[PDB]
Amino acid sequence: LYFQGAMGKCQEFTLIKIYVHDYKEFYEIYLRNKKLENVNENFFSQKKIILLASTLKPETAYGQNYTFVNPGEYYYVTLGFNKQRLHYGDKNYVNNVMTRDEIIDSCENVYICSENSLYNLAYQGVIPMLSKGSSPFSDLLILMKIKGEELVGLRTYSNLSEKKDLYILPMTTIKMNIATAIVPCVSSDSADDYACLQDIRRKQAYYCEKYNLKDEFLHNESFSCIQLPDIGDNTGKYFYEMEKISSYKDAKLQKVKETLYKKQYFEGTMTVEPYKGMKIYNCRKLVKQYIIKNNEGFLYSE
Repeated sequence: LYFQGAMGKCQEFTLIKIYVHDYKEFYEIYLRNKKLENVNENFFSQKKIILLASTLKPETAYGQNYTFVNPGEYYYVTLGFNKQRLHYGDKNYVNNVMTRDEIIDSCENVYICSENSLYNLAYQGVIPMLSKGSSPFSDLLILMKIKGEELVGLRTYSNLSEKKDLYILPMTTIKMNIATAIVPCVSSDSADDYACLQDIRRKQAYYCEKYNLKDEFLHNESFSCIQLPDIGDNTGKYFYEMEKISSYKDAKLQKVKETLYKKQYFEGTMTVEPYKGMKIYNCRKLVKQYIIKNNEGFLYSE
């Protein structure tokens, strides 16, 4: 199993907070998908609504121009904490067992993420577990369950990106059994991200009828965070062209990504301050320290 060209098995993921810009645009989606009580407009106004995006390349987050979900598959909406809460108590694992009401008080953030991640997130203290004190079995508080389709086109930002008008775009090759299954799009420094964007632009028309997207939302710049020795920056682009990729489904792409991930990791250098000219492995660590220190994300293992 691979993620962004690397073996998923081996590393910590970095989860980055991708904020919804307008809670009403999210609330609309909630009302429509309710059809298929105190969870009001007023509830979503008092909470930050966050997609937990997963990445093994947090050094490229400056270059985030979109955010990818799988449109065919289901995502889960829950309540969790702003910083990891490491209550142990009676148990050896982390467990913030709360009632429906206690959860609604203590959780300032509405998180959106894959089914795969939930129990992992709960055991790493990011979300509470639900209880009425009458079952030994675990439970989570799920506000809703929606297909990634429904999220597409939502205006979103991160606090690490250069630009703040990032949109949710559809990627069908996202794997629902790898971390949160929401991934930053960085089309400058990822061949897979560049290829997905090209397809979507190449079919402006199709994607705009099927989803809630507009032509004008589909041309955001992605600042290129990584240089290679003789290639220069914009490596996502350069390897897409040199390996004649025609589609983000091209079966050939899986190995391009792997070749790119490694070449960046050992031979690449950083293009942004305060990391200019640094090696990826040194910068990556600094960015994760920054992300954790400012509560813009979480460390995540599964």
